[PDB]
Amino acid sequence: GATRIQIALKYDEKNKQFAILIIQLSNLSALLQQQDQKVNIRVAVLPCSESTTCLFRTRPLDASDTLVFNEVFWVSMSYPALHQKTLRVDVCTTDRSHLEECLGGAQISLAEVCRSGERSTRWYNLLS
Repeated sequence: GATRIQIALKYDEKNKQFAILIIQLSNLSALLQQQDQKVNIRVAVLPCSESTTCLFRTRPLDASDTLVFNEVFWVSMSYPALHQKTLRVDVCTTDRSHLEECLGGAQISLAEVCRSGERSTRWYNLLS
């Protein structure tokens, strides 16, 4: 009975880059009941020593119960660096006045992301 988000993670050891694929949102009606405005996913690889490279946001999309973003984000970083990180995701919306409000999110540990490159696809509940 919670809004869920599916995300795929992968680390490229040889090229030293981390890939974050924001796939889709499910049951968004649980948080955004007043469906009507734009929605986007705010993503952060914390701690982030520099906003330009470890803080992202997907493109805006009209609210819907099931929403597909299929947006990928990259971060050049070492494995030891990645291994200590936390991925923070939040679903936010903007009303006609340009006011933003984040309705819920989750903190995902990245300590299980494979240095060898295997891609992990999982669902996470976004709590309010």
